[PDB]
Amino acid sequence: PPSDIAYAELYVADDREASGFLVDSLGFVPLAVAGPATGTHDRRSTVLRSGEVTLVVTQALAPDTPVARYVERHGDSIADLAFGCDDVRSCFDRAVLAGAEALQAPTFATVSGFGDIRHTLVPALLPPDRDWALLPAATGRTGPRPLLDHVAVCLESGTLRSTAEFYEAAFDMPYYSSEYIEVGEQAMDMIFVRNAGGGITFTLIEPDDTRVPGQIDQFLSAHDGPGVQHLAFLVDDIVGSVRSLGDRGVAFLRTPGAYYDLLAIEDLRETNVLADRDEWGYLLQIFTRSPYPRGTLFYEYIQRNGARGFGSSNIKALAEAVERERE
Ligand SMILES: O=C(O)[C@H](O)c1ccccc1
Ligand SMILES: [Co+2]
Repeated sequence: PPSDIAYAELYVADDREASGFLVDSLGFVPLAVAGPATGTHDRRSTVLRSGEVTLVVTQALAPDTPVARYVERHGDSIADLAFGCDDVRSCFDRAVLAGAEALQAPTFATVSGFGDIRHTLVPALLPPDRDWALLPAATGRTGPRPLLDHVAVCLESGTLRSTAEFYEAAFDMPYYSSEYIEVGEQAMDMIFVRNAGGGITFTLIEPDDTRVPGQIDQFLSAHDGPGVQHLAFLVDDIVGSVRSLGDRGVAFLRTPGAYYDLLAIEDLRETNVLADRDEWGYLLQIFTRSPYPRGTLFYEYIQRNGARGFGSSNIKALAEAVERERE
């Protein structure tokens, strides 16, 4: 089965705006591009990289193409979470066996997943379905950080268990941990799934329909269905990163000073970074505001100092920061 996430592909209405924020604010570097001059007539795509995180930003160049249809439905959104496989044929078979729809058969392959996401399957390197014109930066060595810590996915009520069962069977990503999180009168249920290697961690999040609609329901109506709510990037110095990023225009969600009174500490306070711990050490986390029109996808920065999993105290204070922002 898949060892790692190869890349995430963002479908967008305006790649100037979307890639501009990822490059000029977050610091991603363009590596390669595809478009009419490389034989890809219906869209322009750009591969961006930072450390080991690869994002592909893709914009339709004609109305009523699949990309254009996707973006009209969902807004700017992740449409593809690509898996790197030691043996693609084997990954594809195991996935179809588990009930994954065959969206394109091994010509590299594409299977379905939660909501209308795609999972392109690729050798564990740029996407294999299009031909790429390289930038000079593509020919140079990349840092080991940042790396993609986990992907958070919003699911419709009553689909959490069967989504998790699918990911266990299709991709060998079994249960890792679960949390039930309450904010005000709303709540959400989540399961973290993770493969044996630890290369792939998803947060599967469903809203609790026995409580009052909240931020997960809002995500689902804005995005118009299940989708990726956030990508989290693992960094060595989240305080430093949040300082430089803040300088390049990045808006992070704020936490009240109250939280810091309870809880180095002056550094976290200043940066609105959240701290929690597991049996093996601490983790620091922060969310950015969504930079997209519908207020859906956003980014997370995480630093692990020994922590292997996730802390229920950070999850709650993150979800509180999103609600303060939502209002
Ligand atoms: O970062 C995490 O622990 C996790 O993906 C998460 C999901 C939903 C709200 C807050 C946090
Ligand atoms: Co997260």
